[PDB]
Amino acid sequence: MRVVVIGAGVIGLSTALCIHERYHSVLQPLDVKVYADRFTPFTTTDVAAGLWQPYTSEPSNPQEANWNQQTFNYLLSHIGSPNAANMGLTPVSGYNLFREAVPDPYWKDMVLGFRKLTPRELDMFPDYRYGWFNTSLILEGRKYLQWLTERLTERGVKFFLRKVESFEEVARGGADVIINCTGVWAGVLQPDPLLQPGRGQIIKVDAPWLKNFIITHDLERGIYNSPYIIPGLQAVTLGGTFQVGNWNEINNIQDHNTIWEGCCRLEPTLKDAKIVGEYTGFRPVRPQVRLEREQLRFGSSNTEVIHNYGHGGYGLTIHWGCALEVAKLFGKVLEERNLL
Amino acid sequence: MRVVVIGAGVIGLSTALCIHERYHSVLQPLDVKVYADRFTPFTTTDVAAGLWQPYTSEPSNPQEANWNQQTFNYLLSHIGSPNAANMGLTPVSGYNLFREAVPDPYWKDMVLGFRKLTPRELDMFPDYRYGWFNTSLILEGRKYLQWLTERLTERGVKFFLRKVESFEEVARGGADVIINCTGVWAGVLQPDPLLQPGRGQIIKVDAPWLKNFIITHDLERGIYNSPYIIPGLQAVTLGGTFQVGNWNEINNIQDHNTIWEGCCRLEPTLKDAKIVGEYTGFRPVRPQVRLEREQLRFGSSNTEVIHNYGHGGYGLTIHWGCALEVAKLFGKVLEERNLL
Ligand SMILES: Cc1cc2nc3c(=O)[nH]c(=O)nc-3n(C[C@@H](O)[C@H](O)[C@@H](O)COP(=O)(O)OP(=O)(O)OC[C@H]3O[C@@H](n4cnc5c(N)ncnc54)[C@H](O)[C@@H]3O)c2cc1C
Ligand SMILES: Cc1cc2nc3c(=O)[nH]c(=O)nc-3n(C[C@@H](O)[C@H](O)[C@@H](O)COP(=O)(O)OP(=O)(O)OC[C@H]3O[C@@H](n4cnc5c(N)ncnc54)[C@H](O)[C@@H]3O)c2cc1C
Ligand SMILES: Nc1ccccc1C(=O)O
Ligand SMILES: Nc1ccccc1C(=O)O
Repeated sequence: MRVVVIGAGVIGLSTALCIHERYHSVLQPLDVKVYADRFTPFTTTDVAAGLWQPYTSEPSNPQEANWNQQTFNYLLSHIGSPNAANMGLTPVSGYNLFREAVPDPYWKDMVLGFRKLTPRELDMFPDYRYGWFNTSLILEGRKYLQWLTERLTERGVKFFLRKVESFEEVARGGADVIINCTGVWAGVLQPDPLLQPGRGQIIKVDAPWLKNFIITHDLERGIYNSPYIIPGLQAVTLGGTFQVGNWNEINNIQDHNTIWEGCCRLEPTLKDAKIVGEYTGFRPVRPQVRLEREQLRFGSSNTEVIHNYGHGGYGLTIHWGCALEVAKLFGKVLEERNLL
Repeated sequence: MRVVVIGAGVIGLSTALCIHERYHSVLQPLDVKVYADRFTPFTTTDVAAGLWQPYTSEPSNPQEANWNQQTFNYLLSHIGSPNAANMGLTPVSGYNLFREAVPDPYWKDMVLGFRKLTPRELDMFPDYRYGWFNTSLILEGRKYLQWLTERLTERGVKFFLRKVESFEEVARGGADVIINCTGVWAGVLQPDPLLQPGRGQIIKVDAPWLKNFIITHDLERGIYNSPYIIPGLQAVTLGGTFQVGNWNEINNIQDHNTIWEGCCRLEPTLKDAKIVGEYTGFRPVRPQVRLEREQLRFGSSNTEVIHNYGHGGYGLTIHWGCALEVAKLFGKVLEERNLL
């Protein structure tokens, strides 16, 4: 079987791994190749704050809730083991701050020990009068991608640096099944007017004393268009922009001041922090995650394509649920071919 | 008035500043000198793990409960301000794990968001079936000491490296009021059978990925004779020895092994951690905190002596409530001798 994954971000590699584990023993040659024009440090995943937290609003597709759940559990199960940190995994507690009372998120029972903030805790955040506290996990994009790559590589997965112009060429290449995990750039392979970029900029700072994550929410400006501080494995992410439709790939000084200025007010001690880097990435926004099979004929070429992209700003959070769903779909592909 | 404070640890310096802040505006010449033979990096306070957490056991002297409270509130008020991290302060959340069910601590309502761990949270710690989770504060001893010193220095307080062989010499030295904050060595200046050292050894390792504190409790071996992981500002403290009656100042190999092994079992990721330093210190173990006024005549001298020592393993945790008490006792002196 020749499977070609197009994409080397969290979604692409998780899907590749999940498949190899799942069918390597039943399928004779399970040729798995990864095609991508951007690898590790250059993918959107590397710009991710690295926190597990779905949107505060219910998913359009309920199945996405299950996928989020499955991902937390999968990751939680790696906590009590060495190498957990090596794969970019670590527990972290934090605050979700609001200027007004809001309803509980559907994911309240998924995270560890969720509760509302007491007035004495809210005294530490004088600009907010409502909030939640909870424990969750940090899944550092880059570290995780390096890990996956290590696991994929030793699994016999070959990686190829190349921009696919069309599924057709991959199909002509001999790919029996193509897993499309191209993120925000999916519309290029196939027009998808529902897929649009959610430009986000972040500042990575060196402020080790910061132990808890702090996410402020502005219901007026929309999700993530508010300052947040997310401590990672060894640097803190300062952020605050979510601009849908914007394709500007360059760091905007406009945003730099909003983020920095917004974060230092939240955390005055940030004044002593040292800036390590400024990044911009496009969250693959879509009303629903596109995860489905699609047949392509080409006359005696009938290639199978399984899509899995458009995970907006919850790609690290839902990654395993989607990967498992793709493996399940890949299973049907084999059953159609009587491959078991 | 000439006040001589003996001791440069958290207790000494805290008392010095509190007295100075309070009376420097009303006392005519307020001469405050701090005598000490061991300064900052070499005091027990620098070896301290840096967590604010009283004993799980009820307080002997009911008043210590209140001092612990006063201190937490004093520290908490620095949270929302810059320099909080410069004085060694930073919020931290963590677990207190038990092998058996235990009543809540008297301080359950002093810390932020106290609650018991859930079975699913306990699945992260297979060796224990009970525990609490709560948010407390980190007060890096060394940093706090440097901070206090700077404040005291710009306040006009003078520091002298000297070993006070007795109170008398100091009294004869022209000391109207002597604040005795000699910690575990107070027995030398005045025999105290109730004061015994609770030697403790710790290992400071570099493991930035650890954001939460984990403290294990084994009732059979007594307080702090069980593995604990306390993340500091920019290093983690591993520990677990509370040896009363032990006067050994050098690092024990067996103790190194008790800490390292036990901590790696609790937290497996500790394997990638680079050991930064190994230290031993003596908690001033005493059934009660000695904090009282004592009159030493010496024939015509009649020097006031206020003791403030025997804070066991909660010196950082109680420091402020005590300094405020000393400052109160000091006020009385002023009124008696009619200086105010
Ligand atoms: C500021 C910011 C913060 C965020 N923080 C979080 C967070 O803390 N939590 C969370 O869950 N989510 C977060 N995200 C969301 C985000 O990380 C996404 O969900 C993203 O990681 C989804 O992964 P992906 O594999 O779909 O995309 P990507 O990482 O972008 O990978 C896409 C891959 O496809 C390849 N590719 C594309 N087109 C082609 C082509 N034509 N030919 C060959 N190769 C191609 C690319 O090279 C790349 O390898 C954040 C995003 C941003 C930008
Ligand atoms: C491993 C360990 C972990 C601990 N962790 C915590 C923790 O996380 N939380 C917490 O609340 N506390 C902790 N402690 C408790 C501990 O730090 C004490 O409570 C301590 O700081 C009390 O402070 P002190 O000022 O009395 O003594 P010290 O800080 O030791 O200072 C005593 C001072 O007296 C001086 N002195 C003594 N005799 C003379 C003399 N005759 N002449 C001149 N000067 C003299 C000494 O030189 C020194 O300057 C821990 C202790 C240890 C060892
Ligand atoms: N997905 C996230 C989770 C937490 C904080 C920020 C983000 C973000 O989209 O930038
Ligand atoms: N007082 C403490 C608080 C937390 C961890 C250790 C200690 C200790 O005394 O060693």
